[PDB]
Amino acid sequence: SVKSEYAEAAAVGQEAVAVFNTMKAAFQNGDKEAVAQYLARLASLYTRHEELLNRILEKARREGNKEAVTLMNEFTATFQTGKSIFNAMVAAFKNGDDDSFESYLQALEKVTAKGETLADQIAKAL
Repeated sequence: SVKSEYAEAAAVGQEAVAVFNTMKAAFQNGDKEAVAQYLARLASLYTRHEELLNRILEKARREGNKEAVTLMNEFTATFQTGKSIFNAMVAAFKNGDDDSFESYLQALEKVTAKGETLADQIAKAL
């Protein structure tokens, strides 16, 4: 089964949600020095999670588990959307563009919330 690997990856996703939430508070309360620290931490988490998730997908394929593959592909689509928005948010922050940063923040909050729910549905199904 992929349960061990799924839980390992889910803990990384849980950290990304918590870090995102604190980063939002820092940005909207004017602590931009702190925002940069949280963006760097999120870059690590997105990198770690991407690689673990792709390995779970590949393991579900090696195990011949159609149900698992389907669910992990669905999670991947939402996960990779977030990673792309995150990359654009980092670029906006580098350029001092608060308007773009806030738009990307709102988009990422909704994508991460949807992924969080999806991750719950996957945990119940494995």
